[PDB]
Amino acid sequence: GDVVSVADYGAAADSGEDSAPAIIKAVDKAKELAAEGKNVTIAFPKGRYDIYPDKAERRTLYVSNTVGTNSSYKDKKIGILLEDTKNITVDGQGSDFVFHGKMTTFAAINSRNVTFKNFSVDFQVPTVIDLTVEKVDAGAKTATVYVPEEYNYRLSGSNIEWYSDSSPYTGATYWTASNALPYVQLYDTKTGLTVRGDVWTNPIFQNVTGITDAGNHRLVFSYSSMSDKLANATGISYQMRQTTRDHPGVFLWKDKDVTLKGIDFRFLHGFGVVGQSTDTITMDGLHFGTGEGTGRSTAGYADFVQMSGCKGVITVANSSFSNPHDDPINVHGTFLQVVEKISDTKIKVRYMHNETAGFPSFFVGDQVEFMTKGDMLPVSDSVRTVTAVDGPDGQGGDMGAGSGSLTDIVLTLDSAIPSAVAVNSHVVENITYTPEVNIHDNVFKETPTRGILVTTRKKVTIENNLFDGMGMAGIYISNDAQSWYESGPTRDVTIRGNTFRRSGSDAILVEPTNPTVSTTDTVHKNMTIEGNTFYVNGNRVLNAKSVSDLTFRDNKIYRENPQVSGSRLFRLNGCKQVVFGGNTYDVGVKAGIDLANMGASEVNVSDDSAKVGADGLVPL
Ligand SMILES: OC[C@H]1O[C@H](O)[C@H](O)[C@@H](O)[C@H]1O
Repeated sequence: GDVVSVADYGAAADSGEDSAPAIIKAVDKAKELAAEGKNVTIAFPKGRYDIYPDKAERRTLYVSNTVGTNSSYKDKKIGILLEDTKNITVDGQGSDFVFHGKMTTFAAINSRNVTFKNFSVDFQVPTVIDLTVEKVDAGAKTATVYVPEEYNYRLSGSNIEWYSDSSPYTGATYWTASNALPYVQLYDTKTGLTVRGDVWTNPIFQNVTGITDAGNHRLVFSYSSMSDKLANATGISYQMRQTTRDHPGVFLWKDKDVTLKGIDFRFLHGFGVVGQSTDTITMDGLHFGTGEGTGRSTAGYADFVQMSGCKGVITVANSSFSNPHDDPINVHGTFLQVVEKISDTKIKVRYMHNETAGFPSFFVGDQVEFMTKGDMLPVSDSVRTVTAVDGPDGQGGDMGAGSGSLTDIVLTLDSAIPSAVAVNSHVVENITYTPEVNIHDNVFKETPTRGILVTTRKKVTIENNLFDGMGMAGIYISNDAQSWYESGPTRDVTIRGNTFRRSGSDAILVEPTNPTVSTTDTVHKNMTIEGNTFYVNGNRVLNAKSVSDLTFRDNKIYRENPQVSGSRLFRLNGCKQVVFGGNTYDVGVKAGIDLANMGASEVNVSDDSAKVGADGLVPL
């Protein structure tokens, strides 16, 4: 069909003009034709574009894993919004979008078959101030601080003030701030490794007797004392930020068959790409991170890809992540916990985490399973259909009769509930919103947190990925109704092809948060782990916890660096039907296995040179 262009409504490529009123005009046009039946392709004549929040769309939104029922941060601000429509494909043709203030960069709601392709995303003054410490001198107690061009500032002797550009409609400034920001993170520009440190103490901002400008973007900080940290500080990018997920980066809440291709995510404000209930998602050729031509150290405010409680097939292909303030991909759901039995067919359940609430997670016709929090094992034959939902609607409204608070939902099940269910004792899980997952040919580098996180009972493939500098657990498969309340239990996890290296901690770490371990029945069933090359410096390759019919074959392990401590490569807590079979353990590695709440009658190293309980240190 037809191809509408932003050019005709006021989008002037390379103008520094609010292109957001024009966008909102063109998206209306785009809906009219689509609703006639067409296949609109909103196109952006190539070049820069400025998008300010002033006249952007304002929507009330409770999003997963942001700020839950906070009333300050309810009404968000999308810049490119595809609400209730179909068959639209937004093509920036390689343009560089640059947003302003604090806003959601683009969203899609109540849509089916829309696509975003081929453009850049950045912010004019980033909301995460990354200062590098270039030199320091312990003598007269001074320091040097590189602050990139992107950040605007103004000094008043002992104190420093940061601010943003102004609002072209009011002449007013979008965010002001001072000295140390609440939370801070560290990436070593030289050694290239993200060693986080006490995120509440920023040694740049301690006893600062006076700040002077050395020109050329530098800064000379005077000091009273100067502790161990501030001295060794040479070459560390202290990435200052705040810990309020006030906006999602991208929002995709109730969509069907979206695609995100070829978007350079140079910076997002607020969070990452929140998908929150969506039948299928596909994410090719994305690049999260900045470049070395830039002086920026983080393209993440926190997460990058969040897929809270989605369906169909979540796909991440041919992409790339570098230095976030949270994980790259975390696919999951959310456990709500039963806080009342209104009938043998009617229950009230509650959003038990403060950062996740507000939106509805159950839809009439859906299917819920029940779960005992103790072992995090599912109640036998508890699976049920939902017949009426009385909750919030995620826009601050009512669904059905209502629930009376954004933290509670009221469900009615097709048949009476299994009798074992008890208030505050069992959590409930929406099993219909369970995404199959395919994560292939991506690269993740220098993250401080984990690499991937996937917790779903549909098929799970993680094939031919490169993990380098994973500062924590390379891959983490949790499932947890203790603290975080992120569902759920996995059932088909295959982890082929990948290459791990320079891991700071474990590589693969399955670890439900069940406080009662069970040695008769296990939380996760079925898992295969093969084709993989691993590079270790005396670390755990696998760290199971309540897995069954687990397999660790065909892999290869080498000592990273060209008698001893350093963990045995394998640790298993409460597992069944494990097998090992045909691996390649380098000389010097501790090719052994630690059991725990578990007996060696459950391991099959008959076809393998791993040792159950011994170091098994490989010789020449
Ligand atoms: O479980 C780790 C934790 O990591 C981040 O903080 C996310 O925001 C949470 O939703 C959770 O995924």
